[PDB]
Amino acid sequence: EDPNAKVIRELREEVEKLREQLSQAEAMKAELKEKLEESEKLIKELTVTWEEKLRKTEAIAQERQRQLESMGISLETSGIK
Amino acid sequence: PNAKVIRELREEVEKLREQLSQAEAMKAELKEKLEESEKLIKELTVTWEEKLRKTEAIAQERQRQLESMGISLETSG
Repeated sequence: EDPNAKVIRELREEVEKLREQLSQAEAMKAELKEKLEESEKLIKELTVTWEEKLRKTEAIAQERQRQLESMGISLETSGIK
Repeated sequence: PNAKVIRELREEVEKLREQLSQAEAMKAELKEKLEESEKLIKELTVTWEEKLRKTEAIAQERQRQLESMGISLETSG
């Protein structure tokens, strides 16, 4: 129990080290879950932002088409194609 | 003997190592999902920008058509 207590002690150090590393891991897991939440959130937001942008620009395109068409219509109501 | 308190200590070590291995695995998985998320934000930005570039190009083409008809209308009555 002198090179045998010396093994026991080492194993106690070992168990402690493992406890601390487990604590660390679980911490890191939580940190990552949170960062991930944040980036998924930002993805949803950016998507909404982009959708709205596209919809505006499409609205303008459509308006312009519509005017070109106004002209075409009042043009061939005069029989001209 | 009485020095078979050792056995139960390394039994404890084995339990802990396995708990740690699974945690580190879950952490690795989260790290990966996070990286995927960031890569994805970059991609979205690229594809949306491109979609918009195409849409704006069409809007503008149509604008030039209307300006061309404006010119054609002034060069009449």
